[PDB]
Amino acid sequence: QDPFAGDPPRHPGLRVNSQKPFNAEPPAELLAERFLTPNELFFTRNHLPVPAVEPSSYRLRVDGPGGGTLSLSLAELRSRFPKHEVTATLQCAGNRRSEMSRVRPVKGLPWDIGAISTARWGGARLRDVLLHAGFPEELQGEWHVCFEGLDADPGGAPYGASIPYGRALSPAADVLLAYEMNGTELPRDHGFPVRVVVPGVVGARSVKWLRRVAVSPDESPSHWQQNDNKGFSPCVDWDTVDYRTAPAIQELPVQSAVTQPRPGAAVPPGELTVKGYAWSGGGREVVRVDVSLDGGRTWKVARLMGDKAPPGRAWAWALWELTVPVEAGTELEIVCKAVDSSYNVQPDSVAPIWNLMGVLSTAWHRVRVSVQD
Amino acid sequence: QDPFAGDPPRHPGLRVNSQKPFNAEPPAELLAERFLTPNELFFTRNHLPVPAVEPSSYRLRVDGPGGGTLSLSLAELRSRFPKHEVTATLQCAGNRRSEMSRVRPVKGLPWDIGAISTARWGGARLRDVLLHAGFPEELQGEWHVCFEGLDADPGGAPYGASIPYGRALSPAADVLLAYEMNGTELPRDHGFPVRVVVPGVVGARSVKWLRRVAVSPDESPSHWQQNDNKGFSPCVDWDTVDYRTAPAIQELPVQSAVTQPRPGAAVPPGELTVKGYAWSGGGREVVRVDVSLDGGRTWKVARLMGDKAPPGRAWAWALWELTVPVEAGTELEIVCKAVDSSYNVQPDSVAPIWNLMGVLSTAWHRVRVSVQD
Ligand SMILES: Nc1nc2c(c(=O)[nH]1)N[C@H]1C(S)=C(S)[C@@H](COP(=O)(O)O)O[C@H]1N2
Ligand SMILES: Nc1nc2c(c(=O)[nH]1)N[C@H]1C(S)=C(S)[C@@H](COP(=O)(O)O)O[C@H]1N2
Ligand SMILES: [Mo]
Ligand SMILES: [Mo]
Repeated sequence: QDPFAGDPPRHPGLRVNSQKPFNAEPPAELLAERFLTPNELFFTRNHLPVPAVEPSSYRLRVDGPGGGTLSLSLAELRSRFPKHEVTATLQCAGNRRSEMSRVRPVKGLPWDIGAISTARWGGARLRDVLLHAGFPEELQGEWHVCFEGLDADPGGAPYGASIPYGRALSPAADVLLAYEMNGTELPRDHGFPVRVVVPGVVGARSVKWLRRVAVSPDESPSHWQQNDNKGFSPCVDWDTVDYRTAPAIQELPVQSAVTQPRPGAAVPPGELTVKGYAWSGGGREVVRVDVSLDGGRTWKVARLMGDKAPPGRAWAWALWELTVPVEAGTELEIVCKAVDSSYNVQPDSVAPIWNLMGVLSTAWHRVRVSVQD
Repeated sequence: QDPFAGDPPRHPGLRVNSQKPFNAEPPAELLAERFLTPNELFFTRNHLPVPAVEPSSYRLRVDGPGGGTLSLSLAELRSRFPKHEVTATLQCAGNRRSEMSRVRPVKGLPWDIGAISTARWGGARLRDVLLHAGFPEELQGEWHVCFEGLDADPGGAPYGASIPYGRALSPAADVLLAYEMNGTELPRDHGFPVRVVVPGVVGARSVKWLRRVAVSPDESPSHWQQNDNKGFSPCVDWDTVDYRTAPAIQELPVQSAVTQPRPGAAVPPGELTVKGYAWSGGGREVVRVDVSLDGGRTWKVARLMGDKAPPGRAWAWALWELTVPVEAGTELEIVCKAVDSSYNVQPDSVAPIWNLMGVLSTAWHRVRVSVQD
């Protein structure tokens, strides 16, 4: 009996890197076509079989401050708390892992530039759910909100992750228990019926198929939170790694990639429209994207599309374009790099940011194309 | 009559880049000797003559919500609000400007690696001063707290800067109206009797010789806030610059430099202790410093000294060291790079981050030395 037999069907055009469990990204030519990634193209990252959930018997378990347990149905989650909408980009820590393997092979799913997508999410504020359970605005010291998914190891251990309590309770942090995605109910692959969405934070923490929410003095003790998605020095390998030396990724650094044109393409002479995305963690706005055609020697400023968000709440990626003249029979190396609102920047090369897990791959994206005659 | 005749005397050992107005950094061999920079060595950045202030007639003007003005004496500032202490690093946007001129000359003071220092500051919380003036915890929309110094242009325009209202009112942001520095009253060069200290934010906003605090729907309209300390694309020069296209620097990106040994030094064979500082903006902790001896090809992890701060409140730099073996008659190129709590990193080279103002210089610091026989 195959544990994945009950997995949902998917859109045919996806770049699949794993069938069981299912991991896929949209083609790069469609990735940044729209500001909001259609649900069918939104990248999918699963560690386990997809839970099959009967909507009416579903209960979200929320542990209260004193040890008691609140049990919430989907209907109650919909009706008791004012629905809030947050447009937010999820990026996997493993995004662009494949460029890291080009330096030296790494463990992990070989993501290209598409382990990132954007949706308008709708649901209960996590803040409101915790206050209803009885928690105060503020706990003394460093507390965490731990989540468990309905998906578990063969031995019983569920997918688990956590965020700091401060972020959970913050109105401005926009943390949702989402049951809607781009205006329709959550797809199975994306957490039906309920997922956490943590804006400005690595995808790992946005726990799908939510079964439990608990408040703890410690972060999630799940092996996913303890052993994955941490960043190490380039000198560290599997025989020397000590998971305690690096913190769980929460906010991600500034990131950008070229979606148009594609590597190895032949483009017509005259004008070329270069397109891509840019994004940064922690609600930090993209203030600028620089684009080079000559391998990063000279730069021009891209046009940033779409609308400004409030300060500290730039949860959604900025899409960018730049139309440039191109000469017949030349070689272009197209490079992009982004600058965020704290003026963080992307580093020149991959090797100095290499790590055994292939996470945190934010060096300049480089695309080599030729111009036709 | 010389406008600077009344300026305070300074410690003899400083690397002075401007006498009038006075701008100087501590020697690099003393810069990171102590976690807390002695007041006499703390870097000094003045745009103007230093105000001469009679303590007893000094009044801080605070505009209230409705148009009225609260006037505070130094004694009242000391007695009415509970003294709070914040250890915080100030870094000038112009820090390491000189490395940028090596690519292509820039305007600005030619700072080396020392336009940064750390002190334990003591004073009134700005939060408490604003609440006492009558302001609420929260204003609707994007509001700013504008500061003016006692120092002014020959034409009358005072040094001015601002921070967002949200940061001013936040308990955790630790914004002070400081009258103490490393346990003694504020030195004249450092803002006597009162300065703003804005932790995790560029030095520009920590307004010295404070005369006025006002709340505004707009940021400071001073030419310093509008025309300086903004970051542009490397393609921008003085004939194309449009100050409206880049935001005033608030939080700074991750930064680090080698203080020991010094460029061109001859060091003994056997063991070499490399020392430096690392720091990041926005209360983001330094989670790691990587050190290279071979120009950034291979890296080792430094020891981070000193104590952990609360999450999101790492206002003070991390000092680091690494003892390595060195072979007689070899050349070393010593490189350091830091990683912060959002996993932001420093870029490889200066040219791609070059800008006409020479600000935001955070590429890897490189120090070339030789090992004796
Ligand atoms: N229950 C559960 N939640 C989960 C995962 C999972 O395997 N199980 N994967 C996580 C990781 S690592 C990522 S990157 C995001 C991806 O979400 P998406 O599939 O909606 O893009 O979901 C996170 N939430
Ligand atoms: N009134 C006033 N405040 C000021 C300045 C100034 O010229 N006048 N310089 C600013 C800048 S650009 C910097 S980097 C810091 C430096 O503070 P320090 O001299 O205590 O290091 O002060 C800031 N506050
Ligand atoms: Mo992920
Ligand atoms: Mo400055």
